[PDB]
Amino acid sequence: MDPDTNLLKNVILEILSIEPDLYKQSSIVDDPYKLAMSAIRLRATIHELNCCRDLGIIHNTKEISLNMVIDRAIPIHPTFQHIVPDGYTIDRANMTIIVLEASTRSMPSDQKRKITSDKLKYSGVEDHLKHEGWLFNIIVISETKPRNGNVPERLLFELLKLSLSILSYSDKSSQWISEEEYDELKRSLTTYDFKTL
Amino acid sequence: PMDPDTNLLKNVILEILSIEPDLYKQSSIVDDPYKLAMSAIRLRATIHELNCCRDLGIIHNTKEISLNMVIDRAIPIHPTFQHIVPDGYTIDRANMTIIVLEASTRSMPSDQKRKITSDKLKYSGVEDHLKHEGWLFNIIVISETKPRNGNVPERLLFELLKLSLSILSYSDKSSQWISEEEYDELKRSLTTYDFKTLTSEFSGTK
Amino acid sequence: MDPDTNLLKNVILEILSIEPDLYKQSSIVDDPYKLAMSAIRLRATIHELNCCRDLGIIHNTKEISLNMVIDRAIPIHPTFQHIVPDGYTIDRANMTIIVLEASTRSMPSDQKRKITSDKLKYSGVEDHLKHEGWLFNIIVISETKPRNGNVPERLLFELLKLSLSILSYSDKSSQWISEEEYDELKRSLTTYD
Amino acid sequence: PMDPDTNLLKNVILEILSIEPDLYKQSSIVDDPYKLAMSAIRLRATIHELNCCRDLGIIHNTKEISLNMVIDRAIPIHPTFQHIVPDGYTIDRANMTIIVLEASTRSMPSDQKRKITSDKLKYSGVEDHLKHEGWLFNIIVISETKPRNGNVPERLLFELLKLSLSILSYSDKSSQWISEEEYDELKRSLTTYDFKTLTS
Repeated sequence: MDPDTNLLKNVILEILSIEPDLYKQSSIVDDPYKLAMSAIRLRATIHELNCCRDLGIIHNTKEISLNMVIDRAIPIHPTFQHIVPDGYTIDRANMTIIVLEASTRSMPSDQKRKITSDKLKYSGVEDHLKHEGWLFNIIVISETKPRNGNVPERLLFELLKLSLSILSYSDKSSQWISEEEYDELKRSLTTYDFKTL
Repeated sequence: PMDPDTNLLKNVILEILSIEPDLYKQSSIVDDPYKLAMSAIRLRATIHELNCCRDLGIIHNTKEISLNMVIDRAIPIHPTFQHIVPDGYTIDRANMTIIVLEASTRSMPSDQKRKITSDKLKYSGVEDHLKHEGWLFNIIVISETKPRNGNVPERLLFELLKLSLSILSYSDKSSQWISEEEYDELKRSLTTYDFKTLTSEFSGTK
Repeated sequence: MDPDTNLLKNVILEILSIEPDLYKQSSIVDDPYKLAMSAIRLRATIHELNCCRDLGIIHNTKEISLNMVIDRAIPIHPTFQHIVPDGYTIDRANMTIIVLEASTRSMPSDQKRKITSDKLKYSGVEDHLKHEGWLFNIIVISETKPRNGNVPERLLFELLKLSLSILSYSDKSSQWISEEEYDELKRSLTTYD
Repeated sequence: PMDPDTNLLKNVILEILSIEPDLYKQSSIVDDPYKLAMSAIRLRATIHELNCCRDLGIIHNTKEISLNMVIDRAIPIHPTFQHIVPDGYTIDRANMTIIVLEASTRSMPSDQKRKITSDKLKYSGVEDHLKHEGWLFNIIVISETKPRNGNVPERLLFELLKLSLSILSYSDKSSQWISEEEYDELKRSLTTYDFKTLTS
């Protein structure tokens, strides 16, 4: 297992030199399992960050809630359901609030189910902001691969490959990762579109 | 200048994770003061979640499976629900019952009420669907003034809060790491501890 | 010194996440020498715990003596030599007592000498218990490496490697560890495969 | 609930280690009441050993070398002995004499006699073997009602005992940390504590 964590550590460190904002969530620990899980979260966080850049919105790394987003646009409003969006912006000029939900899923049928589950969180919110005089655009993205942006795809591939390598090697991985998440990542690796890499 | 507080907070976190090692997989110990402060704040919340789960006899959801995945483990065929990640859950197939837990700390009772309302509102419609299938779906929502400490000494929960706030209060550059609301909530939480705890020297383990 | 001790602290936490009962003897202090000595004791304790698991007996972390063990089985008995076994069990239904002495030594010749010294502690005890119709089974284990059980060997190696690195760093170590134990640990590390 | 006891016991141990810094290597200060209570109880026994060794002019065996190792240092060749770790030792090479010390505390004289017997019995055969190799072997065995406190005020030793027992008496979670037999021995020492030496 020794070569895999050492390379994964260097992969993570190289990604941070390209996108230093990811330092807030990264880890370079020696524990191979903890390092693998942080690489998996980093993969998802890279996708979010690049979706936020492409949309010109704030990456919600401080994890403020939908209620707190709306607070910065309309101080008085009913208490909505608890939601933490991946990204948001408040356009005071245009009286518009944008929220983003971004994910990766290897198969199109899972992307559609993920998109649905994410959209369902927001029931009723647009109606309330409709009445209270604001535009509320919910953007929901679920794509086959994480958007790499400035990060070479080679590095995102190695996040996936090395983490699964670490996690497949042993029994005790099941304390760290659900069968669902492991299966989704393994499918993304086995069906990886290598044409781009 | 932040080094003494940062070195002490590392020792607090190390001691807590020695006492309750189930938390190790959800935590982290780094030398960066702001990153360490945020890990301490997350650990405070995770300790609360853990002990609420223990007190209720349910699973602490550290793998962060969603509501849809919980229901998959009870009823293979079901419509897609909203995306929710509960703090804890259990599936009692004997009693055809699912329990989900939402746990939080909020220092002021009016904030506790709004938090409880926001958390329970995530689950709109779910109970009806499960009762339609003959199942019980019990949503337990707890919001308390202080974190439940369980086996962790309360002084260490306190030090997570005081040392992280001391680090974050040195320069408002920490605003990039923590929101105004969370920072203010933690400041309010600090004022609910007694004067002796707030002012006494703490030296950690030796 | 801080790279080694920072790593050693996280090695200790990882081990505790797998075997939480080792918290009774663990340390995560900042003093590198105290931390290294604690990691050396943890190494031996892991071996004890896993030997106890393999034998199905109680790891004696409360350090009850042989006289105390026999008091629990046979209330009236002559005073025996003071011994604290690494593990024990009392099977009252079958009138059987088991005690364990577990250790590591790098050289097979030193394993045999260690086994002999641990066995010799118990002279006369089995004869007294057998005279009352009890069995008294003394299990003595001295192996090249700690039994790691559920703990990855990686972590047991790091306990040894990082502790010795800290301790070889200065003759400050002389206040913390005897030449005999340091030499034996250095043997275990230099011959570690 | 255990917080006042824990806070005070932490400071008691800190004060003791200020007085006898050598104890720092052997002791621990933590914030967990149970682990701190066991540290305090172990420290109480270690203070007794330290002062017995000092009072007799012998080495406190803090690195826990075995009897075989002690004899290895004095005599090149010898049979493997039983494993023993004395509380203290001294090798007087010029007078070809080895001294070992076993020190303990027990509340009752009858238990002191039994403990003395159990410690002496560890050493069966050793004196005779060493006589054959030209060496004198003296075994000193001490079991007293209170720990010898030396530089440490007895009030601090009393607090080690009282506060650790207060913590451990609270609940059954203590059964993970201490045997019933050791708890009873310590509680006996507290209930029959002779306060006349605390007055003086």
